[PDB]
Formats: sequence, structure tokens, C-alpha cells
Amino acid sequence: LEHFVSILLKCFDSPWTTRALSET
Amino acid sequence: IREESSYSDIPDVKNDFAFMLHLIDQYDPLYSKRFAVFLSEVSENKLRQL
Amino acid sequence: PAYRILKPWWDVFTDYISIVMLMIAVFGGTLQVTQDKMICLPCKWVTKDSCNDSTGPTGIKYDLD
Amino acid sequence: PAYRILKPWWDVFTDYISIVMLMIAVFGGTLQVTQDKMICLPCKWVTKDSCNDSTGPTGIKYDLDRHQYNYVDAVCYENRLHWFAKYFPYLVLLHTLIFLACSNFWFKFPRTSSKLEHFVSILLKCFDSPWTTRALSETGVLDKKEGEQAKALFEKVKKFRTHVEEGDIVYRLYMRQTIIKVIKFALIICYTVYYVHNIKFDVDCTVDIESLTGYRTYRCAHPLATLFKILASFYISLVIFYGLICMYTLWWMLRRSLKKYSFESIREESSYSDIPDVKNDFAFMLHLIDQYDPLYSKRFAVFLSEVSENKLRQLNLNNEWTLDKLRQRLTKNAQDKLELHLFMLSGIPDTVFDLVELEVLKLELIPDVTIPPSIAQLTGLKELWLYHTAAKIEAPALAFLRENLRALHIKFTDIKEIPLWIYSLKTLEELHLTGNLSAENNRYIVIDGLRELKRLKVLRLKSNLSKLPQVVTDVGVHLQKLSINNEGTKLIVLNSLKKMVNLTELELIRCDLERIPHSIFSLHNLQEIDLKDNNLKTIEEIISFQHLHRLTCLKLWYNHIAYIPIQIGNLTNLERLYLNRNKIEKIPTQLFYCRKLRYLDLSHNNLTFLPADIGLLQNLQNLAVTANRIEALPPELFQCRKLRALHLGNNVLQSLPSRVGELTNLTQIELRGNRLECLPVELGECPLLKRSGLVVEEDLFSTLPPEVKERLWRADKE
Amino acid sequence: EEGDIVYRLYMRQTIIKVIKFALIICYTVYYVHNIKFDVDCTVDIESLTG
Repeated sequence: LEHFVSILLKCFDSPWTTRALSET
Repeated sequence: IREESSYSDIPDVKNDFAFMLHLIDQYDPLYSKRFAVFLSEVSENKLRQL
Repeated sequence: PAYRILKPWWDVFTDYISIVMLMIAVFGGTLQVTQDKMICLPCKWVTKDSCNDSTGPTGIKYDLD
Repeated sequence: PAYRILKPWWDVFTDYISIVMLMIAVFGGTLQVTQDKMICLPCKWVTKDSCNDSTGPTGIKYDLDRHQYNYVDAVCYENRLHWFAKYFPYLVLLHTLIFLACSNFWFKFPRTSSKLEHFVSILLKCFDSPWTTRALSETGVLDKKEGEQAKALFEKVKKFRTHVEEGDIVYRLYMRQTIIKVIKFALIICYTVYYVHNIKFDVDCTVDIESLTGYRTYRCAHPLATLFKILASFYISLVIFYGLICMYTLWWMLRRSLKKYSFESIREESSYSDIPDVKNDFAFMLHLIDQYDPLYSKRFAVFLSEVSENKLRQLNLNNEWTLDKLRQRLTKNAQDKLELHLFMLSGIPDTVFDLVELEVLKLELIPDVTIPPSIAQLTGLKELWLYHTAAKIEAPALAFLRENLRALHIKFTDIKEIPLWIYSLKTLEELHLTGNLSAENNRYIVIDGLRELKRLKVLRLKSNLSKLPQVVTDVGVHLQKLSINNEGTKLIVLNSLKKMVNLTELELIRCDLERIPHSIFSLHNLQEIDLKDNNLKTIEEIISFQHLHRLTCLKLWYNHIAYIPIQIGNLTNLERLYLNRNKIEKIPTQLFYCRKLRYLDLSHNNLTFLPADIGLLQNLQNLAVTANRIEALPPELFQCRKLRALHLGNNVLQSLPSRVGELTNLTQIELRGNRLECLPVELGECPLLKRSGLVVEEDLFSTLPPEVKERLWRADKE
Repeated sequence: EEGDIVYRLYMRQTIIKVIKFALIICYTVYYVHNIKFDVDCTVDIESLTG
């Protein structure tokens, strides 16, 4: 669980995501 | 999400990693959406190109 | 801290209900401990292991310590 | 963490009042627990189930044991004493708990908690941004990092707005919460006030146990009644105060109608009008933050405006393009002029204007442009091209351009893309307009102001014009070249063209004229004429061109001309004659009185042979007769000693004469597209020819001597 | 520059403290002497004790 949530928060906090979502 | 955002090449999830996603969905779907991007191989290909 | 995300709403309600239950538990417990009384008296006339229930009035004397 | 900002003042009062209520609740509870006494005695003489109330005095003797008093105490306490006096503090405690639950529910409920924490996180990281205080301060040069921070922040705000706009869950729950608090208030006031008077110090109780004691009635006393009475009064007072606060909150919320945030005050004050109003579930938050502190609303509002975003785009654009990168992107064009071509950007980078060598600027499909003063740095600017780009400008840059510009090109859809200031210019030498110059019932209003452009030497118009404008012929005092490409729309000339005495070159292109007008003969300075696409079949009128002594170039391609009139021999000053792509059947010999001709193009006509009189062009240098069916060349062709190029490819030549050896200055020759088997060796006799210049099929080329090919190899690299 | 709220509240606060001070001094000193060790009380219950 702690490993999972660590992955999840660092994915949400990642900078590439907002670009990847903005491209649509 | 794969129909909406047009990242079709993500398989369905198997046991013990789906359940976690259901829970996070019950809390907030947004984290599921933000997490779903990395599963796609198109993401890896595009980042390689970039 | 971070495990807030895991808990769904129903787990939260269960938690607070458990707190309330524990509260009343502790209260009843200490209340029992601090006074633990029962008050008994005898019954002079008996009918089938029960009370017959049969110049001003006067108090009754049982002659007990 | 920092949810203090969310809570309004009334919420604060509710919180602390709840703490006080809980305090008195706990106190009354522990007091009840730690002593729980009532003191009973019997009553000897009874009258109507009550006491008759009828040598020193003496004490009364009841003959009871100490424990029996406790028994009767418990009995009269259980039965006849009233329940409210027993269970007051417990009830109060319960009520306080359920108040607090209603208070903190919408924080602890996750579906809304996520939206709230996400919202406040965005708000605090927006408030802490530096560009916000700059943008508000405005009412230079910036870091690459913070620019990207701001851009990412904008898009975050946008997706967040899109995400919150639909929900409308928080408002509903807060509504339900307030309503619950109010109805519960009313209920507790009701029964509390109804039952409070029942508390009493003294109580008479008749319990009906004779066997155990032998007494009927009892009189009893309850010491704590007074204290609970005052606590209850104090309690209901606090509760009243609480409920009045809640009622005020309710009235405010239902009156104000918060689903739409009006927002008008800041946009009127700070003059940022292009912000829409807000819809449900994102307006409510702003109302709350307004109740806390109006400043955060203003600090947050800036990102909603698109003007702020456009300005930020301009700033990143000025930040990004470095000078060294632009220098390598520049181009030196065909006229040895340094040019830059840009298209489809958000504006003009300010770094452009430090490229001091620039001479031509081109702007294509860029919206809302304003020319900055730094354009005064481009001391060598000569041309500006504005393709579908309206441009504002202020006086300093305007004056610089008035004094330092030679040409202006405009491509436009309609008047809105025409800068009004162009007619206040004074040094312009060329104007080029692409688009319809007219509007309904307003013909040529767009160009009425041309009269102020007193130095224009060339005007070209491609505007689908029905007539020649009066203003053109009015400006014809100094104009030297006028060119109209009408794309087959019929042009009306009507006697105005005769004023243009200074005209030296005229092109009336694709005007469906069908006959050369006679006004042209008064234009005694004409040097060149082009009559593209006028369906010309006979050109006899050229006889009166004999008075145009500098006429050197006549361009009559793609017409239906059947023959060349004989009077061409009187045009002795001709240097260029193009009659290609026509229906010409023969060549008059009189053409060869034009002994100063250099260029003659008769390709794509119906010529079978070349007359011997071609030997008379003593000044001929280049010649194309391409794509006719000429079988062989006359010998007299080689009397033209000055030939340098002969384009004869894609004909049906069967042999190439040896006398090609005599063409000393030949560097380019077409023989391709023939059914030749070999080539004549005498092609090697041409000194200035190179392998790249001998334009022929490779298999035919191979037939030449190896020595020639070696000399061609030497010739190339030398 | 426009507000002038803090001064008003601090003013009202001080005034409330002072008037409340005066009131408590008043009734406290007026009633303090009434506390005593010994008391005589006539309650009028003959029936219960005589």
C-alpha cells in the first residue's frame, strides 16, 4: 500500500502529465 | 478514459491492482485518470520522440 | 497523513461510530465502578415466594444491623 | 491545514459557542454522577394526598432505619420525579455533538473534501505567484522558468474551471446542513422552554408501599434543582444566540443567489472586461473567500482574463527567440536584400528589431499587431509586407517609418486589415494591394486618400476592378509604372488614362480587352507592354507603335494571334520579342530589320522551317524555338555570331549540323527528346561549353570523344 | 488607507472591559460582607421535626 500510494502521488505530481493531458 | 483521450493500447487490469484503482476511484477519479497515462505504450513512444 | 486517500466514506463513518460506542462504554463502566449499589429489604408476609401486600401510622421495625 | 480562510466569522462563533455548550454539559453531567441525591421524609397527617401542616418542644420519632430512607429515596426518585430533571445534561451533550457533526461533515466527507483541498491548493499557489503582483501593478526581460510556471498555471486553472463547473454538490450539502441546524434549533427551544418550569426543589410523592414502611405519602427535597434551573436558563440563552446567527447565515445565503458570481466590480475598476461570469459550484467558493478577504478574489481573477494570457504569450515569445538563433534563420534574397518571413505567430518578437542589418520585414496572418518604437533601430529597412495583419502604431515609430520606407505590400480580405495611417506617409515609392478595393455603394472610398502619397512611382492593383480609378489618373503626374491584373474581369478605361504622361511601362493584364485601345498611342514614353490573356487575334495597330522609340519588349503570349503584321520591320529598336504560345503560321522577313534583337521566343507555334533571313540578326545572343516540328536548321542561322544559348529540345530533329562548331560563345543547348543515334563531334569545338551546359541525353552524350569529356571535366572545377 | 476598522474594534473592546470592571467591583464589594460563618434560619416546618 505505501509503495502503491508513493507511486500514485509521484505520478500525479509529475510534470509530463499536464502536457500529455493538454494535448488531448 | 481510453475511449475519451484516444489512448487505446492499454490492456485491462488483473486482480490485486484493479481493486486499488476501484478504491481510488471511490475517493476521486481524477487520480485514476492522471495515473492511467503512464500505462499507455503510446506515451512511451511519444516521450522517446520528444 | 497520506493514507487518507485509501479510506472510503463508509470506513470513516465506521470509525466515528466506533469512537461513540467506546465513549458510552467507558462511561457506563466508570459509572458502574463508582457506585455499585443495590438496596434490599425483607418482606414480612409471604405468599408463594412473594409479598402478600396486605392514631397515626408508625414505622416498621425489623431489628437488623 | 490552512482551512482558516474557508471558515467565515459566523462559523467561528458557532464553533466556540459549541465548545461552551459542551463545557456546561460535561459539568452538569459529572455533577449529577458524583452526587445523585434526593432527601425524603414521611408525612404523618395526610389531607388530600398532602400534608395537613397543622415545656419545650421535642423531636418527632418515625421509627425507621437508615437504610429504609435510602429505599424510599430510590423509589420516589425513580417514579415520581420528572424525567427532564434527571436527564438534562445527557441530552444537552447529545445535541452539542450532533451540532458539531453537522458542522464538520462537509470537511470530512471525502467527495467534497477533494474538491476543497484541490481548490485551496490552486488558490494559494496562485496567490504566491510573482507575475500576479506584476500584472496588478501594471494596472522587460523575464526568466524562462517562471514563464513556463505561469503558462502551466493558466492551463491548470482552465482545466480546473472545466472540472468544477458541472458538479453543484458542495452548495447542496451546505444548504442541507444549514437547514438541519435551524430546524433542530427550533425543536430544542420548543421542548426545553416547555418543560423547564417543571424543575422544582420540593416534591410530594405517594408511592403506595405500606408493607415495607407503613407510610402512604412522602415529602422530598432535591438540592440540585436550583443549579440545573440556572444552567438551563443560561443554556437556552446561548442557544438563542446561536440560532440567531444561523438564521442570519440562512437569510444571507438564500437572498444573495450565489450560483452566478457577478464579478463586475473589478472589471469595471481595473478595466479587464473580457472575463465571463462564473457558473455554479465555483462561484460559491469565491463568495466565501470574499467574505473572508476580498483581496484573494482580485489576485485570483487575473488569470481568467485572456488579455493577461496574450501579454504572457508576448513575453515568453520575446524571452524565447534568442538573437543568435534568429541570425541563422535570416535569408539574403534574390535582390541581395536581407529578409525575414514570419507567419502564424502570436505577435512580433522584440528581439527581431536588434537584427540591424534587416532590410525587408514580412508579417503574415498575425493578429492584433502593434508596431513598437524599437523599429527605429532598423536603419536599413526598405520594405514592409503586411499579409492579413492589421497594425496599430503610435507617433514615434510612425515618424521613423514616414522617413525610412520605400515600399508597402498589403494582402487583405476587407477594410479592417487596412491600416489608416498609410496615407499619412511621404517617402513611399511602391504600393501593392491585393483584395477588393470597393464596397457596396462606396466605390474606391478606401483609396480616396491616395492623393497624399505624392512620391508613388509604381502602383500595382489586383482587385477585380470594373474601371480604372479616377484617383490613379489624378496621381498620374508622377507615377511611372501602373499594372492591373484583373483576372478576366472587364476593365473600363474611358479617357482618363490619357493623363499619365510620365508612364513608361503599362500592363493591363487579364482585362478581357479584346482589342488594343487607341489611348496607348499618346503614351509616348512607353518602353514595355504586356497584354497577357486578351484573346488577341490581329495586332495591326502596332503600326502606330512606330513612334515609341524606346519600345524594346512586347509580350503577347497565350493569345490567338494568327500572323505577324509586316510593319514590325519599322520597330527597329526592339530587343525582346515574345510571340510564343500562339497560332502563328509564318515568319515575315520584315522581322529581320530588327537587327538589335537579343531574345526571340517563338516556341509552341506552328512553324515548319526557319527562313535564311535569320542570318540578319547580327546582335542575337539567345533563341528558343522549342517544341516545333523543325527537321533541320538553315546554315544562315550561324551568321548570328553572338549566340550563347540555343533551346531546340523536344523537337523532331533528325540531325544536328556540324556548323555548331562555329558557336564560340555557346554555353547552353537543348537537343533532348529527339530520336538521334549519335551526336556530331563538332560539339567539342565550343570553348566556353561545360558538361553541365551541354544539355542532352547521356547515351547520346557518350558518343563524343573521350578527350572532349576530359576537357569538360577540367572545365567544371576550374 | 480606507478601512478604519481595527481602531474602532479595539476602542469598543477597551470600553467594554472598563465598564464590566466597574460593574463587578460594584456588586462584588456590595455583597461580599454577607458571607458569614454562623447563620440563624427559621424555616417553618413543624410537622416534620417540631
